[PDB]
Order: sequence, then C-alpha cells, then structure tokens
Amino acid sequence: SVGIVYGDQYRQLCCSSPKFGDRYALVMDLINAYKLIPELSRVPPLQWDSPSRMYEAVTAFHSTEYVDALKKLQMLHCEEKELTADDELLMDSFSLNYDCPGFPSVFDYSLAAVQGSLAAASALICRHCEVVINWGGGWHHAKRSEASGFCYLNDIVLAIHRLVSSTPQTRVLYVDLDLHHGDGVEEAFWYSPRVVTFSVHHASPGFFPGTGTWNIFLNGAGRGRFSAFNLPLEEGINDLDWSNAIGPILDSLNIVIQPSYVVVQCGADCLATDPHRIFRLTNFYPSLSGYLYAIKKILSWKVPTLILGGGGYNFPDTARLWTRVTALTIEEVKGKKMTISPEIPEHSYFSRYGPDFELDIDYFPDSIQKHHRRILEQLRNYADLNKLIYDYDQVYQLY
Ligand SMILES: CN(C)c1ccc(C(=O)NCCCCCCC(=O)NO)cc1
Ligand SMILES: CN(C)c1ccc(C(=O)NCCCCCCC(=O)NO)cc1
Ligand SMILES: [K+]
Ligand SMILES: [K+]
Ligand SMILES: [Zn+2]
Repeated sequence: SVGIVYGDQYRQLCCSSPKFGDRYALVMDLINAYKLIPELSRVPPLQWDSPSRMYEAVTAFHSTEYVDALKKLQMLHCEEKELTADDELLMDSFSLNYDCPGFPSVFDYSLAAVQGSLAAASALICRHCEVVINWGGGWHHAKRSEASGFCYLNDIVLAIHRLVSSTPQTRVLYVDLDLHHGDGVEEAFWYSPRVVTFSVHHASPGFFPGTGTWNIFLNGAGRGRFSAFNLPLEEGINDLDWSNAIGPILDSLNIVIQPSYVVVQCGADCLATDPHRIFRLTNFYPSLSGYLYAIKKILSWKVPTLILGGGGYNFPDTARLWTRVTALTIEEVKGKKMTISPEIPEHSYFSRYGPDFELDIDYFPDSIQKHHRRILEQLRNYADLNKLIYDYDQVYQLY
C-alpha cells in the first residue's frame, strides 16, 4: 500500500512553527478534500517508551549537547523572562538564532518530523507499505550540532540511518529535489558508500547554503569517495529542461547502485510561483511537472521509497503540488486511476485557493552536457571503488 504520515497531535505540532504556519494543514486537507485519504494507509508517528529511548534515537545523528540545547530553548520560550547572556551564547554556539529562532514548541515541532520519518522508515522495513509519504518531514539542512535553514533536527538522516541499519548489503539512494542543496544529508553520509546522495538545486554566489557546486567538485571522502552527487542549475529552468537534466542521472544511479530503498526530498520551492522566484517548475499533469516526471520515474523502479516534503513558501501552491504527487503515487504503486478535478473541491481551506480555485498553479510557461559527462565519470569511479558491475554502454546511452 501507499502510506502517509498524519495524526491529530502530529498536525498540531507540524503547524506550530512561525515559518511554516499552517502549511501542513492545507496540504493534508487538500488531499482529504480530493478523497485520497481512504486510498492511503495512515502511518502513525513514532512515540517512545522513555526520554532515554527518545535521546538514543535522536543522538544516532545529533549530539546530546545539541539536543539538550534545543530542549532548553523550548523551555525558555515557554517562560515570559528573556534569555540570560549565557543562555544567548549557548544558543549561538548551536546556531539557534536569527533564521532558526526559538519558539514555544521548537523542540516538539522538530521532533515531530523525526517521529514521522522514523515511523515511515519502519513501515517500509516491515513491508507494510511499498511507499510512505511524510509531508511534515524533509528537513535537509540540520547538522549534528547545528540548526540551519529553518531545520532543527534532521529527520532525513535519522530515517536513512534506520533504513541502512535494518539488515544484520543495504544501499540507500537519496534524491533531493528542493531548490536548495541538501547539505546536511550529504555531509552526514560523506564517508559512507552505502548511502549515495544526489541533490539537484540552484547554486549561485551568495545563494544559500553555498555548497553543491564547484569549490574543484568534491564528491565524498574516504570509503565514501564519489558517493555524493550534485547538479547545480542556473536560474529560470523550466519543467522540460529540468526533467531532461535529471532524468538520465536518476536512471543511471538506479542501474549502477541497485538501491534497497530510495528516499526523496520533494521541497516545493522550485515552483514558478514560490516567492524565491528562481526555477519555473509547475504541478501540471497533462508540459509535465518536473516533480511529477521525477517521482513517476523513481516509482517505476519498484524499490521501497520514502517521499518527504521540505521547502515551499507558497502554501496553497505547495498543497497543489503535493496533492498531485500523492495522487500520482497511488496511481503508480496500485495501478488504480486517481482522477483529480481541475477545480479545487470545497473544504475548510477553500478560500486560500482564490481567486481562480483551480488545481494547476497560476503560471503560463552546454553547461548541462558538461555536468552529465562529469556525473557519468563519477558514477564509473563510484562503481569501480565499490566493485559494482554494470554495463557502461547501457549507462552512457541514457545520456
Ligand atoms: C546574521 N543574520 C541576521 C543572518 C545571517 C544569515 C542569514 C541567511 O543566510 N538566511 C538564509 C536562509 C535561507 C534558508 C533556505 C531554506 C530552504 O528552503 N531549504 O531548502 C540570515 C540572517
Ligand atoms: C516499491 N514500489 C515503489 C512499487 C511496488 C510495486 C509496484 C507495482 O507493481 N505497480 C503496478 C501498477 C503499475 C502502474 C503503471 C501503469 C500505467 O501507467 N498504465 O498506463 C509499483 C511500485
Ligand atoms: K535539492
Ligand atoms: K555518501
Ligand atoms: Zn529549499
């Protein structure tokens, strides 16, 4: 079945941040308005037997001192008195300031994404679900001891760690479709050949987070050399050109790596209508949405997959895209046609889809060849280092 993470408390916590507000509610309510909920298997977020069990789970990646600081930041934001100078210095030491501030539910909010993504990994491992979606997860920037880019705990790293460690040779392919470089996940697995990371994103001078591009092109280290793939793209790319840029890379990675699991971060900030206004992707499903092209391709591999959210700052448009991704996932996994009306159905949040109330977003739609040659050579180097056997000509021809 296709699983999806949701629950009453989970929705309350996912809607508690100052940056993302009620985005998760709009997404889940639009999926519910389109009558998709009965086609999906609810995956409950993971809850623990004790504070010690929760710390053991989160500290599989994060440091205890960072988790302690994040918990303290929540406690302090639950009192009226301002922080002491010492507490401000402590929070600054973990980058819990500026664009990653505290708020009354910061720890419960961050931990909820981890609870959802670990449960989603568990549902794949026990084979209850072929695919699991978590629109409350996908926080790719958080590091071992540092908050970054509105990400406090890295639910993706923790979910991948659960997938990789599920066997007593498991390989995971991580694909990051967000407008931003998936730096936190790439860094977490920089030295591991068992987790291959691939991020497609915009990169340009001063654009966050500044990595995933020429620096030379770094691609992992130690036994993880050649295991971190990146495709930086110039501003203004449309659905067709982004699809042609990533299509052969995705197919080649699947052929060579033969992953046991795929984890996809589907941040919606590439949409033409996102306030970043950098890429020109759509949610159109007749050009065809780059996101839908990539998801349909990944699902065609028939490998257990986790689909996560991420960025997306135009809330109704992110809900429009993720509702289409959810319906496509049902169609591809089950072979059950999911007919979605081009008109938004009446529901609680209907007014947020005005003035047109349509499902399609309101939009009228050599560098890459060099990247393809570079990525092909890196994949050959990865395969050689890891003693994997593949047909070079079968892979060369995809490009
Ligand atoms: C000292 N000070 C006041 C600041 C310093 C740095 C920033 C910043 O880089 N902001 C950029 C953060 C953007 C994160 C992008 C998140 C995303 O969608 N990832 O996928 C801001 C303020
Ligand atoms: C683990 N994972 C991601 C999957 C597992 C099983 C299937 C499958 O067999 N699906 C059967 C139906 C295929 C739908 C496509 C048919 C079509 O497009 N007809 O026009 C798919 C994915
Ligand atoms: K990305
Ligand atoms: K790696
Ligand atoms: Zn982003």
